[PDB]
Amino acid sequence: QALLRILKETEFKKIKVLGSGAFGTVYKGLWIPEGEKVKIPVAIKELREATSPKANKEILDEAYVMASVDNPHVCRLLGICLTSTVQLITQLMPFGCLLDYVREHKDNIGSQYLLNWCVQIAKGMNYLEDRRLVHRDLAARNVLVKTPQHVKITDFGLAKLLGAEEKEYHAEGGKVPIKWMALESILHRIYTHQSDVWSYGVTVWELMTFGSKPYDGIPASEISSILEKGERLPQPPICTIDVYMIMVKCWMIDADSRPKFRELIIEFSKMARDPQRYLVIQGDERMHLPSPTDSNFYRALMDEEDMDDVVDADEYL
Ligand SMILES: CS(=O)(=O)CCNC(=O)C1=Cc2c(ncnc2Nc2ccc(Oc3cccc(C(F)(F)F)c3)c(Cl)c2)NCC1
Repeated sequence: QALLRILKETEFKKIKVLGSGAFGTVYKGLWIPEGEKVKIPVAIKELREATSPKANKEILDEAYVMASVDNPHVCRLLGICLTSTVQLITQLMPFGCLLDYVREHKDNIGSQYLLNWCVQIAKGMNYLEDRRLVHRDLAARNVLVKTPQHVKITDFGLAKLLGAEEKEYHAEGGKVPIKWMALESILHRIYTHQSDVWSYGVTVWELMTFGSKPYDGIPASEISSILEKGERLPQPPICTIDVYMIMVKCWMIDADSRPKFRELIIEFSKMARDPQRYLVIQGDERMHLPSPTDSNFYRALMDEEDMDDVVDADEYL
């Protein structure tokens, strides 16, 4: 009945690889709670190791905060398994990430959906700020689709868990998502809720460009000098200046001057009330989102025979 379940290796199975990232590698899997008689679809993240790793109790302590979160727009940790590696277990979101979703469905996404996503992301980030948990890796890749009209943030607090605020991580070959990072994070490893704001601006940009790569082609080693010269991501073609100004504010050098998440919830909520005033999308009025389960991503994950007879984590808990 633990908030953070300590799962035995025998309790869960990695079924297929999803992909790798800076902080680790994710798998589709099944969780079979020990005494019970159900199979629950889970994502399983196995982390990158360190030469001088943290003690288990310290890892458990940070993971507890990740399991403690209770908000509609934030994913929560269901379990953890410590061995020679750290493995994190969470409810599988089979519609996939919002980044893949905008890239796939560009021609059917209207202004209402895009603005509603921005609100939802800002609400989840405001909830993390209430929990005093800096995300440190907000990006469109770390926003997951529950339904086309409901998205959730994941992967918060991992950069802290892995020691990316200290020099040792970086000296030992560790990498961080530079093209999403506030300038003060790049230069001095400062991470606050206001550095998350910057990464929020980048996320919104990714959304409004239907999943373009920020500073595409520009080497990561050149990013700090580019930012220092005042250069920023360009206005997305669909955005009025009112919307781009918000993104621009999120990337001010003075972190204290950037909008707050509580402010962004209000501003994007006002825009979502009159979406066609703020985003200019051809055919906006006549745009229909495909049935969520008819998406390629969902079928690709769930139709496998290994996924025999399963119960959604929401229905089980
Ligand atoms: C570009 S790619 O190909 O590399 C993308 C690779 N990933 C994918 O395709 C997908 C992954 C995917 C998913 N459902 C559910 N979680 C997922 N990932 C994921 C992400 C992070 C995780 O660790 C946490 C770390 C800290 C907090 C939390 C917590 F939970 F508290 F928020 C979780 C864990 Cl365990 C899983 N569904 C499919 C989409």
